Amino acid sequence: NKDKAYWSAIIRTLVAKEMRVEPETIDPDQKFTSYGLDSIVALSVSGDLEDLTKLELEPTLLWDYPTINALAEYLVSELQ
Repeated sequence: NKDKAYWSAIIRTLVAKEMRVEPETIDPDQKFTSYGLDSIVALSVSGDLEDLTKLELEPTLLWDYPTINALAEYLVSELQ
């Protein structure tokens, strides 16, 4: 069941917890930086995703794939 929607829900949860807001308030297609996400948060989120996926994931992936859904798409690709 680990499709794009699965990873999108996980990433949204991680981002919302770091930003201290409810996940429903975050648009998964909006650029991370347009709602204030910074480098400390990018490191937190990518590191947590490493813990969950066993992948090596640089914090700059949140620049390269700059929305929740874009990052989810990347994870699916890496794990397929």
